[PDB]
Amino acid sequence: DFTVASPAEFVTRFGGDRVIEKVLIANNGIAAVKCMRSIRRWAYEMFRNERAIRFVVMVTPEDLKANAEYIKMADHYVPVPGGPNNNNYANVELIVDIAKRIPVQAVWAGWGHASENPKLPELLCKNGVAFLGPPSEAMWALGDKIASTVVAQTLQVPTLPWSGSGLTVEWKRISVPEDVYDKGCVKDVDEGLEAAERIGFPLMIKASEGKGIRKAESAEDFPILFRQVQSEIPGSPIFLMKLAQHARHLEVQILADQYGNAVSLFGRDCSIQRRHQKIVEEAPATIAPLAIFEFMEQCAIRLAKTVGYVSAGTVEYLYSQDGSFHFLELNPRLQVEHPCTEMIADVNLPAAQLQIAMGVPLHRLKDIRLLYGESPWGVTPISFNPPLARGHVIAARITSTVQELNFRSSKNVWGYFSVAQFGHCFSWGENREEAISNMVVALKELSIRGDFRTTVEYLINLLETESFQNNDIDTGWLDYLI
Ligand SMILES: COc1ccccc1[C@H](Cn1c(=O)n(C(C)(C)C(N)=O)c(=O)c2c(C)c(-c3ncco3)sc21)OC1CCOCC1
Repeated sequence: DFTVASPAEFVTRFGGDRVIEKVLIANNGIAAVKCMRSIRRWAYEMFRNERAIRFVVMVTPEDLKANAEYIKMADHYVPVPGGPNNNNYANVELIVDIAKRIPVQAVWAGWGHASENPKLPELLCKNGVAFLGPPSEAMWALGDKIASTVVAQTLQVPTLPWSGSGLTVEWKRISVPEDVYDKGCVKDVDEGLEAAERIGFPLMIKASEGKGIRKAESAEDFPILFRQVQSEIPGSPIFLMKLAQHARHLEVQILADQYGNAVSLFGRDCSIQRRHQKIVEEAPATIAPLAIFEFMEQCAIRLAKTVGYVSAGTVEYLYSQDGSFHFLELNPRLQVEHPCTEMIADVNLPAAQLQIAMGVPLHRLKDIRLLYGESPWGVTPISFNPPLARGHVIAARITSTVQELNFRSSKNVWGYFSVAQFGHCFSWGENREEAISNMVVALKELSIRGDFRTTVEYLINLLETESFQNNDIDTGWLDYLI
């Protein structure tokens, strides 16, 4: 075998280009915790030293007074101002400044806050600090819903009917010229109603700079709701997109390195949604048959490659019961539900992020090699007979600084909830059915505490409906998610 005792040694062994010893976590709560546990576990496996990578957390006074756990957990911490996100966690200039001063070699922002802000990887890059996420050029291309959909369309990925249906760019960096935006947008209600005629109702009237989304059911209530999206986000171009019909939101999980290699990691399915929120996510997305899902994975990989994506991102689609599907978006970050994917794929995602930020290519990540059925520490490249998902995972959102829930019911279920009082439970079974029933048994146990009873019993029932056991897709028009 081989031995590495420090991050600098690891980089030499695994053909990387930047040594990361210390990471600044630009988040709190469960995200901070997850980042540290996932990376520490990989540190132990690799270096036999769980502290081989050090962590620095930012800490608001709210969190310091409370003695939130992530503080104790971290190697060193930096007090930051209280208030709303612009001060502290979503303040790019503050993040960079703290990163430069420590110093750290990279930043992980997770999800929330500043994770989607391209200024973050731009300002880090200029200051020579790594980002655990995609670079700003990729983040910009996906920043505008207009540029994003027409990029998708030029790769011949299916999209829903909309104001810029059929628009295309000539296809090293992909750009979308004024001409295309002008035809993809609607300037005013007149043009909106003309556009609405090619698309049909109901549609979303939506502002590409922003949240700022309205649902319109007819030509008669369009003008008011348009004037409303306009006045909500001033200066934004707006476009229109039709709703899907008998559909679910689903996601391909992509992982890319810094050399143009990208891999799909199965996907996720949102089987229950309410008021624009993900109540139940599943992995893999069994609702979609393989032949069709593999094509959605090929589409996401194409998209990821052409915008020059790095790190872990998700490609969101809409899937109809009649097998049709449509690109919606590339979310340029980890999501809170990512453990679903880790579990079924045996990929430690934040440790994959860390290694990729060190310039390690995909075929040198042990987890990826094993997934693709290769030796754990070989060096030969791999072309991304597909790997099989390992079992099935239900994740459920639970409701009414962080409390953990290790369930007595099963080693296969775990959850958490946070005061500033919502969270998730994650359940693994050998198949969908075992995963559901593990979940139910765990929630029955949750529902013993007075704080969760009312809300969890509601959830238990939801998981026990024939429509859920059968994985039926709701009829009618599909609402958007946040
Ligand atoms: C029974 O645990 C399951 C079941 C189904 C799916 C996922 C899990 C678990 C849930 N989970 C945890 O078990 N743990 C503990 C520490 C108990 C752990 N490290 O085993 C977690 O910390 C944890 C955390 C911090 C999770 C999380 N943080 C943010 C979102 O999810 S999910 C999760 O995710 C796996 C954790 C090990 O690495 C691969 C993911």
